[PDB]
Amino acid sequence: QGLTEEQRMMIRELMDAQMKTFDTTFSHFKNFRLPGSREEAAKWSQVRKDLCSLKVSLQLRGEDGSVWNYKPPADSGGKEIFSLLPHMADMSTYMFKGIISFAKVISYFRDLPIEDQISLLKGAAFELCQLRFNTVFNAETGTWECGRLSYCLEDTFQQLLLEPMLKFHYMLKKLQLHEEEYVLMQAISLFSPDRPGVLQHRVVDQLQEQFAITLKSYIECNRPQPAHRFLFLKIMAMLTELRSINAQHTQRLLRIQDIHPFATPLMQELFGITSLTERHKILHRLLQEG
Ligand SMILES: CCOP(=O)(OCC)C(=Cc1cc(C(C)(C)C)c(O)c(C(C)(C)C)c1)P(=O)(OCC)OCC
Repeated sequence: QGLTEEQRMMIRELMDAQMKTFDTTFSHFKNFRLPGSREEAAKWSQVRKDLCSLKVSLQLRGEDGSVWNYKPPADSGGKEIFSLLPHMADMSTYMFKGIISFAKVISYFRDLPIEDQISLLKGAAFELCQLRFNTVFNAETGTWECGRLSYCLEDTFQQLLLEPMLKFHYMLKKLQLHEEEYVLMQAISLFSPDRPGVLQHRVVDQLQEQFAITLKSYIECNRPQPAHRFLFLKIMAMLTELRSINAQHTQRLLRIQDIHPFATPLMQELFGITSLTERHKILHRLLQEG
């Protein structure tokens, strides 16, 4: 090990939260939906760009051994480019509920004021959701293996690595991180002091730095040097790149939502779709429960 006692216990708590709130087999993801003027033309034309490189087919395995596969329609210029968004809204909403439950287990997060707990969740939800997706992603077949469900990227590796979120998943997977390293990335992402609407900048910054040092010292003392000499800094680089991709994808959601509303109420709150506690009643209730 080689970490202080505060540090070994800090990981213990994160790992615990991860264990209690991450459904790696997706056993409990049920009841989800499946497919069955000049100003506005530029809006639709930008949504096509927003959606075209994020297309997956869907595989769904049945208890009996049957397989249902779904290939999405090719872009014919109409509403058909939205066929998977209701299913994704349910998958992402299921994921965020787990992220919220993740944060509340953590003493340092729980000790923060409700309004700051909200702001931290609004800024980190996509990021922590995508870090969790990374651990079920298979880079050899381009597939997120989510228990009975599978999402495969449709062939069209050099054109894929153009979309920043897809390059991220490949780069991150290549690093071969430990469970403990993934969960530490989550904390560092969660306790970001310069999220919109955070009040206790000083406190959150102190907590983040405390988590980064634990990740830095975890790597020093659990990896053969100087092979992984810069793994910590690589991870920090990808956290920063992940903060940027979050913003881009949040703006994508809003453009799509503008012309084809589909976001769940929890998503509406998380991403600013229309008092910080009074404008986020679902989050507040989700945070005030046990
Ligand atoms: C705020 C961001 O929205 P969002 O959370 O939820 C939308 C319903 C988000 C969800 C998402 C993104 C990806 C990419 C980007 C890695 C391809 C996925 O592979 C997956 C699955 C479920 C297939 C694992 C889900 P979006 O980035 O990608 C849609 C595939 O949606 C933004 C428009």
